[PDB]
Amino acid sequence: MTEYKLVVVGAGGVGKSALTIQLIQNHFVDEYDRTIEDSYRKQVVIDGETCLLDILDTAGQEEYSAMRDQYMRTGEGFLCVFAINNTKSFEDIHHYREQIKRVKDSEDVPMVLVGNKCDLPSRTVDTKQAQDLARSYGIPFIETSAKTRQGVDDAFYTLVREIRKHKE
Ligand SMILES: Nc1nc2c(ncn2[C@@H]2O[C@H](COP(=O)(O)OP(=O)(O)NP(=O)(O)O)[C@@H](O)[C@H]2O)c(=O)[nH]1
Ligand SMILES: [Mg+2]
Repeated sequence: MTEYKLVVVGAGGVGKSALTIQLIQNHFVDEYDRTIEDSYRKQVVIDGETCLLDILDTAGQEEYSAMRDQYMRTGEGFLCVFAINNTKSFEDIHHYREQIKRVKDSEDVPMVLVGNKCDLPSRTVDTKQAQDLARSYGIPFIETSAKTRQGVDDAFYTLVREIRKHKE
């Protein structure tokens, strides 16, 4: 039974924690408190093969880098998350992708681009613009909402498929 170490990266506030909790625990966190755990695990079936998802939820604050850059070497696939109502977080995708390629020392790292908060009306990042950037990187692009769970399973499952394709 194969285990996949998935790393969720992105700027502060894009919903890295909310996506991980919605996937693992099936509820949306917002106003109320929550217990910190960082490491989340789940058994899933993807394309008829049962596997274990080991998800690392990193912090967006760049002053805390001993938690994110340390585990960039251990991660097998990366969820690069921006929020569709946060132009700066979309711009920052380039910075996270370069940091990953530097640590992994590879041009073909399993990655999925994720535009979160697609339930909100205040969009400032066009879908076609993010599709164009993902095409430039050669990676899938998935729009998600941790609030409604739209696209959440697809984003993490697509990353696993990228990892499986890379391991051939
Ligand atoms: N409307 C909406 N709000 C969302 C969505 N995902 C997250 N949020 C909200 O956005 C805020 C930040 O979410 P959070 O998961 O803490 O973001 P983060 O990327 O883990 N932040 P950090 O980098 O500081 O750890 C919260 O108020 C959360 O409820 C979404 O899909 N839709
Ligand atoms: Mg968080």
